[PDB]
Amino acid sequence: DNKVLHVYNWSDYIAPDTLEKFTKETGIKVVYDVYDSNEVLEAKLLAGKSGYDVVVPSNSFLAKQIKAGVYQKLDKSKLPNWKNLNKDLMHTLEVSDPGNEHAIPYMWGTIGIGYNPDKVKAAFGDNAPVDSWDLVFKPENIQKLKQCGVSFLDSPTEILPAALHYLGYKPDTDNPKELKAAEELFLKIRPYVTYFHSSKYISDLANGNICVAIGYSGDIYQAKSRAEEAKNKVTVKYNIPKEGAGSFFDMVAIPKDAENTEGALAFVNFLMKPEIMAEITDVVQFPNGNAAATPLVSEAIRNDPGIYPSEEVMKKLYTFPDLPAKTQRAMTRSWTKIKSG
Repeated sequence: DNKVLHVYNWSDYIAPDTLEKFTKETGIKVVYDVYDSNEVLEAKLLAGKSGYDVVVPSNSFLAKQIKAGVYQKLDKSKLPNWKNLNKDLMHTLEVSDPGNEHAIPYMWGTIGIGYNPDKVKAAFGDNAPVDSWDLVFKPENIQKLKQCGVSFLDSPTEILPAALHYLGYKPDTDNPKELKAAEELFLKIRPYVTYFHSSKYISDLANGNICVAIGYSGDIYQAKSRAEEAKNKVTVKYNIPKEGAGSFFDMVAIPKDAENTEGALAFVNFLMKPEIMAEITDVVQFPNGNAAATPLVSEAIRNDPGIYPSEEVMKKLYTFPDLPAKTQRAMTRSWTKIKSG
């Protein structure tokens, strides 16, 4: 039945009327499921017959899934809105997806420091280095924050590179000694981490349950917004630290065994409509991959350096690599050890 579409996307990553408008235009109903990690999506895909027509991996995982033959090539004649994509971004994405054959950029962002300034001051003292990775990777520092709660993503492939970076190593290093050093750094700060989770931190941060979350940029902006709408006195801020940060890029793609491919292509095309993509960015506060959409984004969002960064900040951002299996395996092993008491 080409009038039903099964989508699996990140949580907190669409506008509340996006699907209603898609169905209104197309008559295609959408069953929409959400995840908060690449690993969950990855396991589904690799096992095969996932039951989804559209999924949204990060670009690091997309590159690997493409080589593994997970996705079908997009029929670009069914995607007239392709013209709206930022061509410069599409060029950089060619490394992961030669000829941009399988996917389009949905949204992207950074992994940095979300925090509650009042709670940090009370716990830390005046002038906490809230604009620096030293805030959390210096044991004496995170120790002061243990009091109001510090979270990190449950995402080894995105968090261990922050440790690597902090130690002065390349964030895409495969060197076993550097990787191990990253693990040792985390073990030192681990007693002061309240939890590792990739979505729970939005509510906790908005509600005042924690005072620092190392998380996805747009997520922290949503927490800020929820806080403001709650009128419950919680102030949330986000910094891309002075030293730089990792940047992830999420990509829409179509599993080879998609039951409906025609509808999936319709959905992908619908997402490249300028006003549709801009409305999404307004709500979830991650920049998108659509040059035609930028002008239609609210100016407080488009003009915010934590969402659309300046050229100078861009130069300090790194991407997450297509990982060799041995590195992934080492990272997984470290992450199990780190998460556990």
